[PDB]
Parts: sequence; C-alpha cells; structure tokens
Amino acid sequence: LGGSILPKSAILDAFRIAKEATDDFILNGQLGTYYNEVMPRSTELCVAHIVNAFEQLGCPIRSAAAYQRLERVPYLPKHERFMNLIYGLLEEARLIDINGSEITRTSVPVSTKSVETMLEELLHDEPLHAAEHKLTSLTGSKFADCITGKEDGLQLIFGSPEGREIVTDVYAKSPINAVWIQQAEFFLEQLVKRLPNTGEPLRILEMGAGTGGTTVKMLPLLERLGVPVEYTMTDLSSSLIAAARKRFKKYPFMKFKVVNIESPPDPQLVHSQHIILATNCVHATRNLEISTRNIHRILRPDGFLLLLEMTEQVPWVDFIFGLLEGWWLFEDGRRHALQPATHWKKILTSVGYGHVDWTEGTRPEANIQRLIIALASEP
Ligand SMILES: Nc1ncnc2c1ncn2[C@@H]1O[C@H](CSCC[C@H](N)C(=O)O)[C@@H](O)[C@H]1O
Repeated sequence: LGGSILPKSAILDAFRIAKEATDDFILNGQLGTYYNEVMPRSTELCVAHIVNAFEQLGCPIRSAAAYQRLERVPYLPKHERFMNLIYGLLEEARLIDINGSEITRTSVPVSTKSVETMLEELLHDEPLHAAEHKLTSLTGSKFADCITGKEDGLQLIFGSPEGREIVTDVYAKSPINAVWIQQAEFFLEQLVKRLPNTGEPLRILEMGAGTGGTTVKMLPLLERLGVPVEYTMTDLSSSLIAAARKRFKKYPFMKFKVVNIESPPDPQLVHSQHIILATNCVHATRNLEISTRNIHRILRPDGFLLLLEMTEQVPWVDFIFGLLEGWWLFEDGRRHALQPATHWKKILTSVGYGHVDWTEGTRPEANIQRLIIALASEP
C-alpha cells in the first residue's frame, strides 16, 4: 500500500495560511457577533429554563426575597457535577449567591420574559444560529424531568426526528461549528496543492464523524480537487455509520467503519493514515493521553492529526450536553471534558507528537473553538 508523499513544508505552510485567516473565517461565516451579541441571549434562555425547572422542583427562586436561603433541588446522583455547573450559571447570572453548601437569593429579579418569547425573538433575530437555540429549549423545557430521571436527555435529542435534525444542523450548519470546518477545508485545499502527484492516494481517516457535520464538507472538497484519496469515515456509533454509508455512497473514494478512539489500533490501522480528522470527539473520551497515543499509532510518520475542539466553555453547550453521560466520561485528571489548546499541546507532546499548532485570532470567538494540528514526527 503505497501512499502519497506528504512533505512537512506542505503541512506547515498550509496551516500557517489557514491560521492567519482565522478572524476572516469568523467574520465571513457570520460568527463575528456571536460572543458579544448571541451568547448572552442563549445564556439568558438557559437561565430562564433553569429558573422554571427549579420552581417545578419546589424551589421558589422566582419569588424568593433577598438573602432567602434556598434548598438544593432534587436530582439523580449522576448529575452532581452537572448541577454544580448549573448552580454556577445561576450565580454568574447573579440570581443566587453560593457559600459552600449554602445557597441564598440575591436582590436581582428573575426575567419576566417567558422562555417562549425569548426563543421566538432569538430565532427571529439570529436565524443563522437557530439550531442550538432550538436545541436549548428542546432539553431546557424538560430540564426538571431530565435531572430527576423522568426523561433522559439522550432520548429527547436523538429519539425524535426533530431532535436529530436539530443536532445535525448544529454540527453542520450553525456558524459556531461551520466556521472552523470551512477553515479546515481551506487548509486541506492549500495542503493538497503542495503535494507531489505519484498516483498514490492520500489516506484520510475521520474519527467521531457522527452526523457528518465535517464529512459533508470534506467529500465534495476532495471530489473537486480530484487527487487520489481514500477517506475512511468512522465513529463509535454503528447506526450513524450505517446511515452515512447510504448518505455518502455517491463518493467512490469512501470507506466506512466503526472505530473506538479509546481502543488500541488493529494492525491494519497502524501507520496507515496521512491525516486524522477529529471534530469534538476526542474530548469525550476517558483519557486524552491514551486516546491521542492511539491516534498517533494510526498515523504514518509523515502524517498529522487535525483536531477541531471547543477550547472554551459556552453555557448553552454545557446546559444541553451536560445532561449526557458522554460529557462526563473523563477520568484523567480533567474537571471538564473540554480543554484549552495549551493542555492539548501538553498531552500531544507527551505521547510523541512532534509539532503542535492551533488557530488564533483577535476576535473573541477565535478562543471558543480551535483547529489544533499535531504532527506525528518532529520537523
Ligand atoms: N470513543 C469514541 N470513539 C469514537 N467516536 C466517539 C467516541 N466517543 C464519542 N464518539 C463520537 O463522537 C461524536 C461527538 S459529536 C461531535 C460532532 C461530530 N463530529 C459530528 O459531526 O456529528 C459522536 O458522533 C460520538 O458518537
């Protein structure tokens, strides 16, 4: 299996070009008001949903006087870490003061706008970011039921077609994700222009491909570039793969396979791939050292990992995904699944990657997610 030549300069020069355009991708992709104008509104909607759930669970937070002691709401033990984050959000919104175990009400009034009016206005005002706001209310309106076990967050999202459509749109269409996928397209296109042509394929493996939020852009891109390629789309979920096998049959350069990031690679995967793509999946594993070491062993020596990772917490993301067991699997010293790029570099370097870089910019959104590239060998 002779694969393409992949000079280090092609990677580093393409990444530098993409990196310097980060703020351009944020503006073009309609994310340039997200941190300062959209996120306070989605955070407000989360908080309102929380207040409603608390009232439903017997906490009179809406009517409580200043300094009133509030009892903790009921919830399943598995939600302890999440609910500490939830109470944190209420404190950041200045509705409560926390003092260790003691929760007390502030003088700040709860908003009088309903969550229905909040959503309606946000959907009308910010239609490009609709998907995550709809998802926020899908679980948010059932928040008391979820944290007590009467409903399950994973079932709510994926058990209905409406939820499945929203979450696909979140991963593919919402600027908060599409910006950096589009930037990865630019990186890869500039990369391929710098490759020798030997007739041999570029071998690309996507981990955690899930709903195909990245995949749906990569395949037309590789189709249009027309250089030999084998694209292996993988995920832990066999249903998501089976669906993708149908959806993406159009493309003849495709392989589809169930692959667990946490598993040691079978011999057939060892040193096989030029590029591993991984969008917001590696953080969901138990141990980042183990996962990134596994990924390293699947890379050819001339290859690299391209992470697309959320590097800063966003309240609506925690509010929704924090309901899911998959958000709390870390057991490697992290206190949250998501980590800043500096931590990712620490892990990546410690398991043998030779060069780590990431996107940055002056816009605040450039800190929310990053492309993080990690070369298997040191240049
Ligand atoms: N151990 C593991 N190995 C592989 N994929 C995993 C995994 N743990 C979680 N995942 C997958 O990682 C994805 C995280 S969702 C992030 C969005 C995703 N790339 C998309 O476009 O849909 C999900 O598809 C989930 O099934």
